[PDB]
Formats: sequence, C-alpha cells, structure tokens
Amino acid sequence: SNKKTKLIHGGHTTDDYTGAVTTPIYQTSTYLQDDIGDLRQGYEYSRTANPTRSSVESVIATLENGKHGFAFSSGVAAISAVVMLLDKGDHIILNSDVYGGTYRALTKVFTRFGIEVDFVDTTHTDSIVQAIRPTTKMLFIETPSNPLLRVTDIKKSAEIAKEHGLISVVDNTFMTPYYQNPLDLGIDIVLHSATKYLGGHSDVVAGLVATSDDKLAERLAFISNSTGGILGPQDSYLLVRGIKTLGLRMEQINRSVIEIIKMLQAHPAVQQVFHPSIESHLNHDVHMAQADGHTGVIAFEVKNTESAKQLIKATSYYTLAESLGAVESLISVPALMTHASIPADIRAKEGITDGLVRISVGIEDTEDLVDDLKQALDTL
Amino acid sequence: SNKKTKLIHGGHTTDDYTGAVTTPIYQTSTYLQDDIGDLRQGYEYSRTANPTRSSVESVIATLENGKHGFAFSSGVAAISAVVMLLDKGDHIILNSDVYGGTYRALTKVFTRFGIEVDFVDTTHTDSIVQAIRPTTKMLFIETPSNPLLRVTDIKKSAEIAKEHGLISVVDNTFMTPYYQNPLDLGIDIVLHSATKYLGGHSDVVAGLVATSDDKLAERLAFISNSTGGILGPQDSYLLVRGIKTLGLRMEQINRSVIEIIKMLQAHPAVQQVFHPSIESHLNHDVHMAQADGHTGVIAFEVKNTESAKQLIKATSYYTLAESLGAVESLISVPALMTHASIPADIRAKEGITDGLVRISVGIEDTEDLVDDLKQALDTL
Amino acid sequence: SNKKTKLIHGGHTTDDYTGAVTTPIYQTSTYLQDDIGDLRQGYEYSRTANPTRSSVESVIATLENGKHGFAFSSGVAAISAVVMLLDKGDHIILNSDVYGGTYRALTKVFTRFGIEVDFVDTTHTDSIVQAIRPTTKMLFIETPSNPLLRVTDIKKSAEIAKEHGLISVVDNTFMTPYYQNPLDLGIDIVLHSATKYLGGHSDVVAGLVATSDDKLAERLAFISNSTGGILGPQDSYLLVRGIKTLGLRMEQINRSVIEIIKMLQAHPAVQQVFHPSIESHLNHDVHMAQADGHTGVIAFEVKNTESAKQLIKATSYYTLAESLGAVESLISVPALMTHASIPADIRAKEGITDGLVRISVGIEDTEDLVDDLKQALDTL
Amino acid sequence: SNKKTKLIHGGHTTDDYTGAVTTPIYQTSTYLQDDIGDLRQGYEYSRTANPTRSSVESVIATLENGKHGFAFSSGVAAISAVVMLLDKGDHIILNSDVYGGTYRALTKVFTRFGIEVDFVDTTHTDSIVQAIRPTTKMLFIETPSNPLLRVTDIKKSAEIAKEHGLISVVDNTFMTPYYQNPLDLGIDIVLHSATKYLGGHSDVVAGLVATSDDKLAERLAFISNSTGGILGPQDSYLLVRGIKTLGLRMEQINRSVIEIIKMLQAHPAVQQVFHPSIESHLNHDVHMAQADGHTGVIAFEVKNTESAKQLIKATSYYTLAESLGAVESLISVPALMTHASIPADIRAKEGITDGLVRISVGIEDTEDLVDDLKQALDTL
Ligand SMILES: *Cc1c(COP(=O)(O)O)cnc(C)c1O
Ligand SMILES: *Cc1c(COP(=O)(O)O)cnc(C)c1O
Ligand SMILES: *Cc1c(COP(=O)(O)O)cnc(C)c1O
Ligand SMILES: *Cc1c(COP(=O)(O)O)cnc(C)c1O
Ligand code: NA
Ligand code: NA
Ligand code: NA
Ligand code: NA
Ligand code: NA
Ligand code: NA
Ligand code: NA
Ligand code: NA
Ligand code: NA
Ligand code: NA
Ligand code: NA
Ligand code: NA
Repeated sequence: SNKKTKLIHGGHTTDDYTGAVTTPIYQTSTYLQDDIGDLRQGYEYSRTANPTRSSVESVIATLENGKHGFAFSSGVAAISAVVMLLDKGDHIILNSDVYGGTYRALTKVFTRFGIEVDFVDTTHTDSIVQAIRPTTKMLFIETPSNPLLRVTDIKKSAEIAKEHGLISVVDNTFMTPYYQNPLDLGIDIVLHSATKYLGGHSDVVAGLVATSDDKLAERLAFISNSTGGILGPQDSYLLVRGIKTLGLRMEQINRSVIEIIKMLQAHPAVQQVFHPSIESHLNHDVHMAQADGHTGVIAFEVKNTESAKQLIKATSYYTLAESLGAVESLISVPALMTHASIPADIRAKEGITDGLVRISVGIEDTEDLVDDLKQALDTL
Repeated sequence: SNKKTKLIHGGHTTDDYTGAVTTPIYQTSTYLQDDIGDLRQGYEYSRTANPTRSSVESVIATLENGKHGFAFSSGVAAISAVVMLLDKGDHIILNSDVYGGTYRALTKVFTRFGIEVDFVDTTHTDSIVQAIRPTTKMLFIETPSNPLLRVTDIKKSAEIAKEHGLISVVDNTFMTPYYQNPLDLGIDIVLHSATKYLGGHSDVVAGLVATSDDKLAERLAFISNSTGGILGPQDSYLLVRGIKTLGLRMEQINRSVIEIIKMLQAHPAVQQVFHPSIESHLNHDVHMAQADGHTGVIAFEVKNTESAKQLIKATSYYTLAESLGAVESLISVPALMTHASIPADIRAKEGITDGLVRISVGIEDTEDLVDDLKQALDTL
Repeated sequence: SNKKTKLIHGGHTTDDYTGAVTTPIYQTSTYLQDDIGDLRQGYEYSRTANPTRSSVESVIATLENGKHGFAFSSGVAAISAVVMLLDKGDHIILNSDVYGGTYRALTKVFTRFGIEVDFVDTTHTDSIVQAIRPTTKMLFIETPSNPLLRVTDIKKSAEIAKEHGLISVVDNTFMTPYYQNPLDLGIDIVLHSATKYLGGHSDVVAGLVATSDDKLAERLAFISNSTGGILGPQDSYLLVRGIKTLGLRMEQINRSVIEIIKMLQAHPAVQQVFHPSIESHLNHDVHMAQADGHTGVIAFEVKNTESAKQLIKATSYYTLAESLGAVESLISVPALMTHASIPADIRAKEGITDGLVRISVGIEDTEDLVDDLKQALDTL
Repeated sequence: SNKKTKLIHGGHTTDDYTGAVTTPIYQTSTYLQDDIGDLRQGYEYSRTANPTRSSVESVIATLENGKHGFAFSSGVAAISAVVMLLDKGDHIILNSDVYGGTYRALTKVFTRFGIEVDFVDTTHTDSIVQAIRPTTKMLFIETPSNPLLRVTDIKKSAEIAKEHGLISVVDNTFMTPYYQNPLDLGIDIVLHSATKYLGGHSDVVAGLVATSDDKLAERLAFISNSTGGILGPQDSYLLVRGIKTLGLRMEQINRSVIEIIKMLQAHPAVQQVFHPSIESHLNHDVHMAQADGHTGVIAFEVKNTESAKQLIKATSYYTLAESLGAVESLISVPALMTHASIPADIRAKEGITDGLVRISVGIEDTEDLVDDLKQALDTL
C-alpha cells in the first residue's frame, strides 16, 4: 500500500523453507540436481542465479514497479551491462554532465568497441531530438545529475525514445525508488548504484537494474551470465537489509536538506546553491512533476579553495570521504576530487569553481547538521 | 620455499594494524581522508581497491610468480576484462575446445563489438602460426581443456606470442598455481575461475588474474575500475581461506585420480579415458614438461546415455552437480548438460558421445572413490 | 550532541588503519605478537577481545552514557553473566513479571547454584524495601515489562539499591538507549537483548551490557572471558550497522504506536489496552519522568482465543512470529505462545487472558498499520 | 565409509530446499509460523535452534559417533554448559594439568556456586578411584593434556565412571574426532574447542559438544537455551567449511610431527621432548590403543628463557601467537605466556621450565618445518 509498507513487505525476502523472516545467505556456487536437468528450485549455478541475489532482484523490481531485477557487482558494472545491449556502430545519447565513471566507461572503454556517444544538454529535450542520428539506439539520462543537480524531463525523454525506437535508460541513483519511478513514466530500464542510498550504510558496492520489458530482461540476463559482473550473496543480503530503512533514511535526509538549504541561502559566505527544491532551479517544476521528494546531494559555492578546505576542517559532523548516500553526512570539493584533471578554465566554465562544495546529507539530527555547517561557514 | 609453505606464508594475509593472523573483512565502500587527496593506506573507494580484495590479489600474484593480481566477480568477468584489453578490429586466437562460457562470451558478446575470433586446434602450435593474421593481438589457451583434456604447449605458445607481438593468456583453472605456472613459461597473463579449485569449497564465484607486466596491469586495473566486475570482500576472504588448503586438496585429488584411472582402464564397461597422465594421451610429454601434477577432471566413455544415468544413480559418493574443484566428487554428462544444443552428429564427431562421463575428483578417501565408481560400473 | 547525531558518530566504528568508514569484520581467533607479551593494539585472543566486538561494546557504552561495554552471544547470556556476579547464598530481587527466559534461567539454572530469588511487584518500590534480606545482593528490574508493560521507578530503585549496598540492574531492552538511560539515573548495570530493537532487523541474536563502574566492569570481563558467552564478529558488525538507524526506527514506531492506541481505545471489539503512554496506566507519570519516548510493544484484550486467531489471520501487515523490535510488525498470543504451561485459571488471574494479543509495532506506514489492524478487528 | 569420505559426506550440510551443496547461512533471529505452534521446519527462535548451527551440530555428532550435537560461542562456553549439568554440593574430578581456561572457570567461577573440584593425576586411573567422594558426579579428562601431553586411559576412565554413576566427559580438542572418539569408548560427553583444529583456520572461536545420551542431551539443550552461549550462524558455517579439510590437515600435521620429533631428539640444544608418539612417553601404549594418530602439539626443553626467545626470533615459519590448530605453525613459551602467574619454583617443579617451548605444527611443507626449526636451534 503506502511506500514505507511496501519497503518492508515488497519483494520476496523470507525463506519459504524454514520460515526465516530474513533472506538466507546462500554462500554457495552450485546445486544438487535430482536428475539431469531437474532443478529443485530452479538453481543450478550461482553465476546464473543465486537465491540471495534473487531476493535483492525481486526487491528492486518491486520497488521500481518493474518485472525483472538484476544485481551487479557495482553501479558501473550495471551500466556496462546495459551498454552491452548495443553493438559496434550503434549510438548513445547521454546527458552532458553524466557521472564521471559513466563518462569514463563510455569514452575510454566502449568507444574502443565502436559504440558512438554524444553528450548533450538534456535539460531541453529538443536537444535530444536534435542529437538523434539514424544509428542512435539508446538514450541514457541521470536526473538530477552530479554535482550541479541538473533536472531532465523523464516522461518527455521516454516519449522521444518511444517515437524514435530507442531503449530509454534512467540512472535513478540520486532519487532512489522511494521518490522517483522512471519505469512508471515510460522508461525502458532503470538502474542504480546501490552503493549509495539503497545499501545506505557505506558497506556494499553494488548495482541494481530493473525493467518491465521481457525481451530487454532476457538480453540483460544473457549479458549478466556471459560477462559475469554479478553481485555476491553476502552483498545481496546487506543490500536487502539496508533497503528496509530506505524510506525512514530518505525522509530524515529530506528534512535536513530543506533546513540546510534555508541556512545556505541566508548565509553571506555562500553564493550559488544547486538543488532541485529551489524554485529558481532550472526544471524545478519538472522535478516536482516526476518526483515526490529530493535527493540529499547539495552543491554550493564558497569563495575559493582555501574557504572550502576551511569548511571541511571546521565541521564536526561532515566527513571528508568519497561516495554519497551514507548514514554519515559527507563533504567533498569536486574541483579537487572529481574534476582535477579538467583544465582549470574549463572547470570554471562548467561551474565547477574552486569553491564549489558538495555535501551528501546523512541522517544526523537536523539542527546539529544545520548548526555545524553554519558555524563552520561563520569561520569564513 | 616449498609449495605447501608458500601457500601458507605467501602473499599478505594478516592485519598489520592489530596483528590478526587472518585478513580482516573490509565490508565497506569508502574511506576517510585526513586531507583532500591524502589516503591513510592508499584506499579511497572500494570499487577501485578494497584491502580484503588486495589480500587475495597479493595471494594469486605470489602463487603464480607475478607482480600484479586482480579479483573479479567470476571467472567469466576475469576473461571479459582480459578480452576488453583489445579493440574493435583486433583478432584473438583461442583453442578450439575452449570452455563453453568463454566461447559464448567471445562469439555472442564481443563479436558484436567488432572483436574477431578464430578457434584452432592448439595441440599443434603451428596451427597457431597458421592462424595468425595481421590484426591478431591475443593468443588465449586453456590447458588441459574441457572435457577431453587436450594439452597445449605453453612455452611454445609464449614464444610464438612474443615473436608476433601477441598478448598471451592462459586459463590455468584446471591445473591451479600449485601444479602449473604459465607466467614462468613466458605467458603474459594467467587467469583462473577461482570458483573451482582455488576457493575449493563450492561456496564462492570468483575470477583471479595475475601478470608480471606493469603496463598490462595498468590496463587491467583501468578496465576493472571502469567496468566494475570486482569481487566483494566476503568472497575475497573465503578465497584466501580456501587457498590455504589448496596443496593438500590437490595432492589428495591426484592420488585418487591415479588410482581411479587404473580402475577405469581395467574396467570392461569403460572404453576411452581422457586425462593427461595417460602416456598415450596426446601431448602427455608436453604436460609433464610444463606441470608437476594433474587436474582432477577425468572424462571416460560408457556405452550410452542410459549407462551414464545408471552410473550416476548407482554411485554413493559422486554427486550430480555443475562445476568442479569441490571437496565433493562431482559427476556429469557433457552431452546432456554442456553440449545439448550442439546437434547430435556433430557432438559425436567431436567425441562428446552420449556415454561420455566427466568426473571431478574430490577429497574423499581414495579407496572409497575407486570402489564406489567400480561397483557402479559393475552394475552396467 | 542530539540523539540522532550521537547514534551516527558515537563510539568507535571506523578503521583507524585504512580509514574505512565502517568497522572491519575481524573474522579471526588470534593475533601475532611482535615479542612475547607485546600486543600491537591490545589484542591477543578473540575470546578475550576482538576489535569488531570492541566496536559494538564502545557503541553501547556511549549510547547508555557508561564507561564499559560487553557483547554476549544472546540477551540471556548477558543476563547470565550479570547473575554470575553473585555467589551461592546471595539473594536477588526481580520484578514479578520478568521475562520468561530470565525467570527460567534464575529458577531452573541459578537456583541449583544456591542463588536465591524473589519476584516482587516493583511498581511500588516499598515492595523492594520489604523484600530485602540480609543476603540480598542484587536488584534486577525490567521496565516496562512483558507483556502488560508494568512500569517501575528506576531512580527510586537505584536509591534503594545504593542505600542497601545492592548491585542495581535494569533490562532496558523494550525502551532502548534512545529513550531511557538507566545509568544516568544511578543504576549500576544496564543490559539489552540486542536481538530486538538494537539490531532491529531480526537477523542477530545478541546481548549488550554497559556500566560506568570500573570494578563491576572488571568482574564482568572476567566472567565473559571465563564462561565465554561472547558475541562473534559478524554479529557484532551487524549490530553496529543496525544501531545506526535506531533513532529513525524508534521514532517511526512511536508515531504508529500513538495512532494505533487511539484506534484500539476506540474500537468496540477491544477491551483493555496495556501501554505506558495511556494516562490511566499505572506509573504513567513515572515512565514519562524516566523516558522521553515509548516502547513499540502493545498488549490489548479481545474476547477469546478464536477472536485472537481471527485477528492474526485477517491482518495483512502483522506477522505471526516470535521476538519483537523487527522492521516488520509482529503479532502473538501470550497465553498460547509464552504462558501456555501456566494453568489457565492462574493465567486469567495474572491478566494473561485467552484473548490477550501482543503486537510489536514495526516501521511500516502508520496509516497502513492502523487501517489493517482496524479492518481485522472489524471482522470480529 | 573411510574417515576422509565421512568428513565430506557425513552430517547434513546441503540445502534440501534449493539443493545448494553448502549449508545456507541463516543470518536470522526468528521464523514465520503458519499457525500458532505450527513450525514449518521446527524453527521458531534462533537462540533455541538455527538451521546453520543445526548443520554444524549434526556434523560433530556424526564425526564423534554420537546422537546429539551442540555448538557454543567458545570452547569454555561448552565446558561451562557441561559443568552446569551439576548442582551446588556436587563434586568433579579433573586431570591435574587441565587447560588453564578450564582451571580458571572451575576454581574462580563455579566454586562460587558450590561446585567442588579436585585435580588429580589421571595417568594412573586408580587416582580417580581414590578421589571419588560420595558427592562426586562428574569425571572430566583431557588427553593428551597441555603442554606436557600427559595421556589418560579413556576406556578405563569410562568404566570407572559407569561403575560409580558419574557423568564422564572428555575434552577431545587436541586429538580431534579424526583420531580419537571417546564416545566409542563409553564416555558420556565429548567436547572440543572448535577454535583450534576443527575450524582449522584461526578465524572462529567456538565450542562443540556431542553425546549419545538422550537425557544428557535434553539437559544440555535446556542449559544452552537458558544461558544462551550459542554459536552464531556465520561462525557455524565457517566451522562446517573448515571441518571438510580436517583429515587432510591432520595427516599433513602428523607427517611433520613425526619428522620434527626425530630432529628434536637428535639435536644437542634440545633436552626433553614431550609427545605421545615417543615410545618412552608415559602411557604411550594407552594412547596408541585409544587413538590412531597424533596431536600436532609438541613441547620440548631448551636451556633457558633467552634460548627460547632466540628460537622464536630465528624461525621463519613458526609464528609467535596464542592458540593452536592453525594452518600456520605456532610457537610459544608456556612459562611466559600461560603460566607466568605461577611462582617460578612451582613452575620448575611441574616441568614448566624457562626453556620449555610449545609448538603447534601447521600444514607447511614438512622439510621446511624441520629445516627451519633445526637451523634456529643451530643458532643456540
Ligand atoms: C502497497 C504494496 C504494493 C503495491 O505498491 P504500489 O505503489 O501501489 O504499486 C506492493 N507490495 C506491497 C508489499 C505493498 O504493501
Ligand atoms: C618459498 C617461498 C617463496 C618463494 O617461492 P618460489 O617458488 O621459490 O618462487 C615465496 N614466499 C614464501 C612465503 C615462500 O615460502
Ligand atoms: C552529542 C554527542 C555526545 C554526547 O552525548 P550526550 O547525550 O550529551 O551525553 C557524544 N558523542 C557524540 C558523537 C555526540 O554527537
Ligand atoms: C562411512 C560413513 C559413515 C559411517 O562411519 P563409521 O566410522 O563406520 O561409523 C557415516 N557417514 C558417512 C557419510 C560415511 O561415509
Ligand atoms: Na514480502
Ligand atoms: Na514501458
Ligand atoms: Na569536517
Ligand atoms: Na605472508
Ligand atoms: Na614475461
Ligand atoms: Na551418484
Ligand atoms: Na565515532
Ligand atoms: Na553510578
Ligand atoms: Na496477519
Ligand atoms: Na551429508
Ligand atoms: Na555410552
Ligand atoms: Na619465528
């Protein structure tokens, strides 16, 4: 029924055999057959299918309102499998500010395999229409993107993809299935770095993929079984476990996000703030139309590199680390950590200034997070 | 010093911090940085590197006398990463009877990316020389192969590869590093389905790769980080644990293999036996020159399908299941389980008859294994 | 600072060595010593101390404002260690309706060791004063108790214990450290079945103990090391992980508890409701004085056994299972499941009627839980 | 049939449901009931029973030829449960040199509960007969003992116990079920620190208990459920896994033990050697009558403390750490590590000289172990 209930009771996460209320961890590679070809419960080799992985796959399929779920050893393994749906000579359209790992995979791995790629600004969907070639087969979008949280219209993207015969893919990592369901808006394939919010505890690297399309599912299953980027059973179990508190965590994160943004907008040491909840944010109306909540990732400008480093040093509750979606609040400086290889003037041109700070809001107390960040900003 | 000692003390499998005599399981995705870019022990994001995975990587590099190790979520993920060393238009030579998963990956995935493939009989290395094209970049061999245990000359393969500028790869799964070390014979890259003997307990799906070549290692690391088919920390730990008894297990398996082969050769219900220890086996001398022991996989002919099924039913200690390298002895019928999609007459032509049985010898008592298989054969 | 922040940042749950943001799982039994007696980080044998167990111990000590934490293989192992603080001839006072496992341990195990026990109604603390003998050494109370949620004055209990030289113990399982901190009220020892709310995910059996008393801590450590009921490292890790969301889970549970109680009090098929939030509940004022929230366990009367079974059958979101503190809402019938060996008329006398239902409220949506339970009650 | 086969196929260590060839890890605390009291597979609460623990319990019961198995959180938790079979006023006879942890538990914990204890030299069984009091209820023996490997006649001990109505217990840790089966010789209860050889990999702290006596089993089950020193599911799984290679490990250890003893007896820097395989060892004939192999623990005298420390420093393959039964060879100095609180002259009187070294032989290469220890002794 309601989302917090579906998080607890959706999917198959109990043991039919013993009645165990949690998914057993099938730390196993192979299965007895009673007769050649006769599988007791459909299992025969863990690369092909493992019952704990099947549990997490059923969960992600349920939460995204799809039919089929797939668990990979990482978000970029999920992305790679989805790209391997294409052939040499096929063309992909992606949003221009796609995640660095995705950009790297496409432009340094899959271009060597003849897959052609264009990065366009999808905040205007007619950019997609202009970019479509006769060889285009896939449209891949993240929304909102990293680290400036650009918003793309999912439903229009899906209509465009259907009209031109494209496989549509949404990287729904930042929003999670709790707030945004791309398959409900016509998208063919939805994927996640479960490493972030879904696991939620900074202790699993994993990717999840969901689709309602039987034929795409068969192709993804063949690719998963053939290239073998499968998530193991212990990590699958921890994923199922972390997803149970997804709703509670996301709601706490959202309360803090809203209060933190009020503070940031008021503070004199802060210039621009980037987040889809701000009403002057580009495609704010689109985000509210396609989601019923917010990501916990916020970016905002301070004056320069030394101010950003000072901010990191002065916060007690914001931790300097890579990744997002932890229970801890995390802080980073894109220009030094994710974009340091881009020349400085191009960094500035894209908005990745020296003083651009990205925080990933955790589940600490809202007042503590607001007050800590404010006092650290006061030291500037 | 000696192999059984190197298995216990080779690689880094203790905790420098606490002194723990086993590798801690770093069930974690990210790491505190004391200052932007300053990593305490070189870790920053578990996809890129995880200390438990680093432990298993150091073990496989030590055991194969390489410099660099890589752990993947499965054997075919390892194979896929190695193939992704190439580009569209490049050509690979593989032995004709390569593992079905490898065949499937190459001919149904990577050919769509423009990688060209020829399967040749490498039991005569001049077949390799004849197959070399101007676009050939890689030579990939298994020895001994599945399920007829064809033997390929590793050292000559390496000389050919060096002369023609090819990356040489050996799938050393069936022999393990305990009996055969392709890097010592000039091969560039050695890989394993650690799912089989190395893990040894039927409870991990994993691949391992080792090389001494710094530049190949850098390319493999980039591919691993970009496509993300990484082995998780719990599975890495179980791999390090299972490898400790590799030598003891392989030696028990070899004692049973030798006695079982004597029995099979004597038995009237058994026709051909395939195993590199038999002196009339093709390239027996080559195997003895490049290995100091034997794989536990044996294939042998009984009369027909019903005899093979009867054999499976009548053994108490041979278990019907997929995979090999378990502590249990495993039994299978290739024509029904791994080659059932090949038309029957071509199956027969390749030697995959209806009565071809494959056993993977486990670590049960030698007399029990011999006697059980013999009494079951006596029921034919 | 505030509780939700302390839950994330309190205790030591990162790796000082690698910087890992989660506690490494030290699946290990022993530790290298650089010289006889010279321990690298104080570890020498995992029964005596394990770094992952030390992490969970530091967490429980922080959350209860104690100095010393102890993790046991189960709640009753924790209780047993605390009772083993006493000697033959010593006497314990416990509340009359103590948990069945505690009652069983005391009256069927420790009485055979000469420990003397009286169960008194501690809702009036002068009952404690009357029960004190010259041999009394310990006062052990749960509040609120199971399943009628009787409330005992913790602070007065502590004053009585101090005046008479008793070790005071509170089983704080039902409230958790998030809502009630007995050590802050003068109690010597606080314990928990971490199997319930602290783990929070129905996937760990564990006990936790905290004290500020150095000498009691030394005695508990000696008992733990000597009788060996220690929690293992994987379960310790899962405990640290589950505790991160304790605050969010307890707050969701409390919102549902309040709405469910309104519904139950209104419903014609429900007679008595037992919960400390009800203002006519005995010692309601005491509970509000010593806690700032509520347990999720509620008991209420329906007409008879068949009504209780019907209620269980008709709810979609209340699961029939043992234990409490899950993410799922759980339902049970004490008279059939926890008190079936007590003769019927004595059951009735204690208030354990045939129609007494106990629910443990989970973290499903509040409206779903209210509506589901109400429609099932409407079928009566 | 034969031991190495029974190790692989004895007990229930597969999943009946999915056919998984390894025991699933039931990381779970409770179980759905389809109707009040109707348990799907007999499980209802993991403290009472967990299917992974049930797997390891079935293994130890099979390997010791008993009916009932019990897994505890540690060896001393197993010992404590067995002692809790008795009441205040009951008396136990134990061998005089019982393990320090056992001595500490009995004399510092259970004597406070009125259990009376005498330590007698059981190498002459008439010492047992002389020590029997009218209150004696239990006879507890280790053989061979630590660290001087004194041997006690198990069968005569059992006859004495039967004649006088005593519960007989053997701590079979040092021999393992692979070489010595006390239940086959009339003993009531056999126990192990599975922390040592059975787990075999220095990564689990655990105890195991086996009996054929239904009534003793019922009492042990009640004590386990009431005091809760249960082994968790992950540790149970690792135990089942390590036991698979028990036979191979013990046989390698025994080959090295025999060669190492030849070397030690020849070496001029070594005086006395203590091990049951030496024909002049007291009760050598008894050991050979009741066991078909040897423990890997050896003790031997060098001149003094500085020689012992030098020996530790000079070995490459003997590791300074607590515990035994690892895959690594371990070395220690009892007088400094396990008996340092005993006054020096009493230490000397018992044979725990300053130069007494204890090694626990691992599974490294026999020649490496012999040569390493010999060259280190040559440096004296
Ligand atoms: C409510 C509910 C659903 C249906 O969810 P929708 O968002 O309406 O598609 C599915 N599963 C469970 C367990 C639910 O509670
Ligand atoms: C013997 C030994 C080596 C060297 O092995 P080689 O086979 O000679 O290359 C490395 N590490 C350890 C721990 C060893 O014991
Ligand atoms: C606030 C805080 C504390 C102190 O908690 P009190 O309830 O005031 O005793 C301790 N640790 C952390 C991490 C905190 O945030
Ligand atoms: C041989 C065997 C047994 C019987 O063992 P004994 O030592 O004869 O009691 C039991 N189980 C299995 C799996 C066996 O192989
Ligand atoms: Na469900
Ligand atoms: Na669709
Ligand atoms: Na900070
Ligand atoms: Na080493
Ligand atoms: Na080379
Ligand atoms: Na069989
Ligand atoms: Na902390
Ligand atoms: Na106090
Ligand atoms: Na129900
Ligand atoms: Na079995
Ligand atoms: Na008996
Ligand atoms: Na040494």
